[PDB]
Amino acid sequence: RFLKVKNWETDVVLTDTLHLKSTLETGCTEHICMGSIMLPVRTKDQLFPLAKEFLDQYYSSIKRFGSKAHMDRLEEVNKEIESTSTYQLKDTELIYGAKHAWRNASRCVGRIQWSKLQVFDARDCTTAHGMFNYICNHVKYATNKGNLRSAITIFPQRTDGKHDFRVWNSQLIRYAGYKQPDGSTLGDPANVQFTEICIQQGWKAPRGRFDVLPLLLQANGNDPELFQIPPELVLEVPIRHPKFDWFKDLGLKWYGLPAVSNMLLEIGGLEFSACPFSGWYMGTEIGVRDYCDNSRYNILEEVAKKMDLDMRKTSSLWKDQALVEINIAVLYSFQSDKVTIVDHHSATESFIKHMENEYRCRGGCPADWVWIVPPMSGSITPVFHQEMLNYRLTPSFEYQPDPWNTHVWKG
Amino acid sequence: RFLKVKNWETDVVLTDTLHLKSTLETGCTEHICMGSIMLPTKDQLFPLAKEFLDQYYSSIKRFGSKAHMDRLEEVNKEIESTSTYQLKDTELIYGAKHAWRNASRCVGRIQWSKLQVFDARDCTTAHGMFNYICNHVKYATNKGNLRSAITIFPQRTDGKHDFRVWNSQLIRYAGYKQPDGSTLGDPANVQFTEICIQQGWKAPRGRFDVLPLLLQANGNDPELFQIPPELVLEVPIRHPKFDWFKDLGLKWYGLPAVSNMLLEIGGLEFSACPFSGWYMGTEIGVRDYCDNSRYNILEEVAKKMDLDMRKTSSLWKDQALVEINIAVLYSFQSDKVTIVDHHSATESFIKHMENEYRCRGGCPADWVWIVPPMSGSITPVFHQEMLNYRLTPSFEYQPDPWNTHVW
Ligand code: HEM
Ligand code: HEM
Ligand SMILES: Nc1cccc(C[C@H]2CNC[C@H]2OCCNCCc2cccc(F)c2)n1
Ligand SMILES: Nc1cccc(C[C@H]2CNC[C@H]2OCCNCCc2cccc(F)c2)n1
Ligand SMILES: C[C@H](O)[C@H](O)[C@H]1CNc2nc(N)[nH]c(=O)c2N1
Ligand SMILES: C[C@H](O)[C@H](O)[C@H]1CNc2nc(N)[nH]c(=O)c2N1
Ligand SMILES: [Zn+2]
Repeated sequence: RFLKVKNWETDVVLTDTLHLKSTLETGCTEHICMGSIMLPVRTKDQLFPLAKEFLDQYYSSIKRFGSKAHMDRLEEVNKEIESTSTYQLKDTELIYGAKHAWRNASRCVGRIQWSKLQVFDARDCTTAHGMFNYICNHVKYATNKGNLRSAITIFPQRTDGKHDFRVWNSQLIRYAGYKQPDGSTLGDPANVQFTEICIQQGWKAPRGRFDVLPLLLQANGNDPELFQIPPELVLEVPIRHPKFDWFKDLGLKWYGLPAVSNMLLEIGGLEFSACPFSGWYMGTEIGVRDYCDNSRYNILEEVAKKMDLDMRKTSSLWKDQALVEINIAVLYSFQSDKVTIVDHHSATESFIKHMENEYRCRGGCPADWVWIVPPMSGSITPVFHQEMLNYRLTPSFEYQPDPWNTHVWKG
Repeated sequence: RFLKVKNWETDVVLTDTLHLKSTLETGCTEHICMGSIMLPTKDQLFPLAKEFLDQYYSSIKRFGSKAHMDRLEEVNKEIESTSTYQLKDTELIYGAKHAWRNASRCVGRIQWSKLQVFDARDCTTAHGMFNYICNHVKYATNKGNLRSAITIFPQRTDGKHDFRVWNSQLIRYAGYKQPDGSTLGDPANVQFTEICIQQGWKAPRGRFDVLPLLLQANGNDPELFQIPPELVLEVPIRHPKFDWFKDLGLKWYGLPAVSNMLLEIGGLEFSACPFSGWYMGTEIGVRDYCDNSRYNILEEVAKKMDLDMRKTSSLWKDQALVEINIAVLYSFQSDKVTIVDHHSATESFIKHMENEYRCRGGCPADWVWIVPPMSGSITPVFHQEMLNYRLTPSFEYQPDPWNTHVW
């Protein structure tokens, strides 16, 4: 079977066969599309097929399908599963696996980069202090004094689900949020609940607008422990504008390293619940979402005030005007400080080239349009005009519940 | 079976049950989402008729009344005898309002119950269609104080006697290829513009020539007509800050009037049902003006603003985009032609969703189309989960007539 996608701007038509290898469900049916819904302990029984499918994929990728090495590995994994109820990946399979989870991540516009990922194997880690050390090394490596390098650190896999490794932070580097008695918020309102947990755990909060949060780290199902990332490891960029000299006086900054730490990595049926990964920013993530969402820093008004835009009617488009200015500021600031960043034009244009190459070499590229299209200037990026097919391939990154919701506290 | 949608900005959770009434297919499966694909007998008719009549009689609080059971038997006799049936005027109006109400891709649905329905089922010729259409254009335009309207031509019978408007919209601009390799006017309309030429239209060959109507009655060959220019309200585009903007020579028309869709009510098919509302500014400023395959004006505008066009990261495209859209809204407002900005329209749609959830149990919505083509996340719809499903009565796409028509 063959499915076609059309770019309505170029008339380029692509043919997808890769979707045939998808088994996991989308949330949609013949009667309902759930394409805009954000969120739509394995037996031995279910494990061996998952391992077999993965190893078949791995051995095919290295051009050794059906080889003696391939067959011996299947047998070895089979034996290990029946005897121990799980199995261990070879370093080569882990690296392949992690890269492919990124390749398969339908919500990621940056996947042109997928084959360049530094994988840190942290499966020998046993304690929270051990995790802290691994994470510091990742942050220093990935940061590279502003010449950002993509990286992932992989902690031990789930065993019985009672001994999970988890990074409780949603990202390795994020700013604290504090709810004031008067109902206003200081700092990042997205991080209020998490900030509150850190405080309870014993963090001494500076109570400012951009306090880098401590790491809250859980090894082997134990209660999580707090650690402060050395400040010299946390690269930050003060935000200024190339023409507007008052922009610096907004007192804005952001961190250079975007590093997702709350997702679950699935490889061959194995579950890695702590697998922090990092790339580099696309400008709109900060300038559009972090700064201008109503439920985030919410700076549109203050910026438009300072620009002296007509604010009495939405139809002056003051908000759109201030939006572009803030996003120019973000890109200018990062580039001036030599911290890697990509603008949404460049990133989407690269994504289209990647997607086309993937169709040609792989038979497809699963992509979630709702997430791929940037949150400003949608239709002046080429992805807006690109039909996309969204389906789930493994290896994969998945959401998992917040750990404060599920953790059994030991004391 | 009961489905929740969350707004991530407000935490408001709504519960959808209306989807369970849905019947037609989405294009998606459990294995694949097709959310971003643009185009994903007497025996058949009686169930469709019944489903419709049932919802009509329920809507007037007469479900299962003697009047309800009388109508179902009368329609059933009519289908049994004629293989089709005729809608009462009340049914037709209800059907048309509900097709709009059900249009998952339309952000302007807060207005759905204020629709003027022009019954043109007595029409027989292209001159007659032309008359109905001029009357629709003049009524809807209302000297710039636009009113929503639909004109409904006779329903499909055996399918070789279709009424069709060949135009995609009642009012559009011509497109011309030259030796240049370039396109003058609207590249979207090149093929149609050429069909007009081959059928006899003498073209001014300019950038903004209002196209003629090409009208097909009763499956006959279509005929050309020029809409009286005094009936076509157009707006010159100027900027409230940039005096040079006027010299780009830009204008647009005031009346958005889709004329190529098919209205289905109670299984009956209305292949010619032009309808019109009023513009959201982005349709013109972002899409018509800035799509690479449309007027594609970003380069010329950026140049007049003297921006640094050497690198994408200066956001010269994005700056110019905003200015073009400011000009569109300013021009329509100044000339007193109804228009809505994307902020106002999307705020209205959120309120409409809330009304629909509370009063109807849901609102089918296609997020990919509802979120505006600029500044997505600063509009509330970006943060609103939506469920997309097909309800009837409906507006549907149909084949372009030129590919289908037997000459
Ligand atoms: C190299 C530069 C990269 C860029 C510019 C980039 C860009 C993005 C953006 C803009 C998003 C959507 C974020 C949001 O709106 O919340 C995203 C999502 C995502 N990316 Fe990337 N990415 C990069 C590298 C990576 C890497 C290294 C990985 C993992 C190895 C990754 C995996 C993912 C995943 C799993 C998502 C989904 C996150 C979610 O659903 O919350 N990306 N990417
Ligand atoms: C009153 C003001 C209205 C506004 C502001 C409005 C807004 C819009 C917009 C922005 C679109 C997307 C157009 C595109 O991107 O191609 C759309 C699509 C649509 N609207 Fe409306 N609308 C209005 C009135 C109407 C009326 C009166 C009807 C029918 C009675 C209608 C039915 C539809 C349908 C069926 C579509 C999908 C068209 C397609 O798929 O090409 N709308 N609407
Ligand atoms: N440029 C890069 C590189 C790597 C990773 C990234 C994503 C990061 C950065 N900027 C946002 C964050 O992405 C992680 C947060 N994404 C939303 C998670 C979420 C919330 C609610 C519901 C739901 F389904 C999902 N960007
Ligand atoms: N404001 C209003 C009021 C009523 C109606 C409208 C839509 C009109 C105006 N502005 C665009 C036009 O909409 C009709 C064209 N829509 C896209 C048609 C299309 C083409 C290719 C593939 C595909 F799937 C669909 N706006
Ligand atoms: C409701 C809707 O699906 C939700 O707001 C999505 C839309 N698209 C997105 N796209 C990206 N990249 N990131 C997001 O957080 C979202 N949010
Ligand atoms: C491929 C993609 O579905 C296509 O470009 C869509 C996206 N969203 C849209 N949204 C609206 N309102 N109108 C459109 O024409 C489109 N085009
Ligand atoms: Zn879907």
